[PDB]
Amino acid sequence: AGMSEAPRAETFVFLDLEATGLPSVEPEIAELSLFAVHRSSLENPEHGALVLPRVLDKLTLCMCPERPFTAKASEITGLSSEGLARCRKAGFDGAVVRTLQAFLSRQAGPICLVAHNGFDYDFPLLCAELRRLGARLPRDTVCLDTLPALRGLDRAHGYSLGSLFHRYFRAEPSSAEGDVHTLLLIFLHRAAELLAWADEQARGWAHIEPMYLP
Amino acid sequence: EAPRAETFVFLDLEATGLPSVEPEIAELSLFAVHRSSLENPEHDESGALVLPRVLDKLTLCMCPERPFTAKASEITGLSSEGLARCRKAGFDGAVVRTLQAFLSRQAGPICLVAHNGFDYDFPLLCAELRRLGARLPRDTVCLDTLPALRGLDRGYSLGSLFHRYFRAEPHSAEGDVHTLLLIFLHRAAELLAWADEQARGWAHIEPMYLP
Repeated sequence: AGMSEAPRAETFVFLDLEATGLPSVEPEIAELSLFAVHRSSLENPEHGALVLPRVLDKLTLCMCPERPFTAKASEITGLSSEGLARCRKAGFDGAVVRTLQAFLSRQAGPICLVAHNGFDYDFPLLCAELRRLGARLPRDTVCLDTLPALRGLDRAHGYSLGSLFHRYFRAEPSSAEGDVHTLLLIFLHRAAELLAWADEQARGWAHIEPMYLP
Repeated sequence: EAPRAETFVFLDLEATGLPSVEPEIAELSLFAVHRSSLENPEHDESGALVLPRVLDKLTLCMCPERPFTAKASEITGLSSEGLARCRKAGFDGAVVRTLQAFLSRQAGPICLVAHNGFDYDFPLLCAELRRLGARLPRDTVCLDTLPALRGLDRGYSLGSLFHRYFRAEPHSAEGDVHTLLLIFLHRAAELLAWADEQARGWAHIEPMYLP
């Protein structure tokens, strides 16, 4: 009875970013991974173990950031400016924006972006990078941050990808892509709850504010 | 004296049947690897081969217009019901724009690499792009690892090649590309040489069939 203003999403795009540091540094995306999943699949998880949906769109891109990585970031991401320049990856540009948009256009909309801790990091950062270029996402795309959502669902009935995974699956996880890979499994495990939360609480992408301006 | 390939784009297609039924792509996967990563395999702390850290990937699912061959649906895990249920449209402009932008992200010339590309992946890919007047960068060349390996050697499925080369495996477009890449990494210098000498230009690839 209590419908939200937020349009109901038909595709869930799980995503993760590997960046150059924390907000105070005006970090940049060095790597991004998108897993596009149709609502169907989240409503009928596959297996006797839980497995990724068979029908899945994936997009992983590497870029060379304009500014340096902090030592800790290269360390935890295995990524560095030399490595990215050696492979001739340009920085977040028009090419990247077109690939993102073409890819998103392959999804039945509206789209709900799903990132862990998205509200405080991935979303504003993605938002900053796109803003520099004036790029827009499909209208009525919405956002779900599984971190506040899962804490909410649990206070109703810690929260790093690692603990979450160990607690839900008795152990070991497996990179922007691996991180999206393990976020999806976590989601699949509380699928029914996360879907309802997204329907009732997803934030409009228009409400997301760029981490910083160019 | 033409510049050799700078990026090697490894790909695989999951389709609906053998060429005679005029198969359609249902899942396509692309791994873009810069030449320097092939020239320099990276290793595990254990010393085991690993994929290059810097890798671009694209996996797209599509619903074919015509039916799946039973065998095809079985080995691939894909079905018309499934693709339709997820609203995955057929090979269209959105697929083309996605591929072109993705490839525009790679330092060229590009060398497409597929196992059995010559008899299957290339011509099939070519047919579905042709249908839309789509084309790929004109300096794109192609490498088919089936004749290349059989060539270098003189069982050849991806599976038995993997067994023979590492011992063990992991169907899935992405899965197959992943194992093709480790396999290529295992004989990189031989295959890089083979590619520089015998890769064929994309423009001389023919559509498997017209609609």
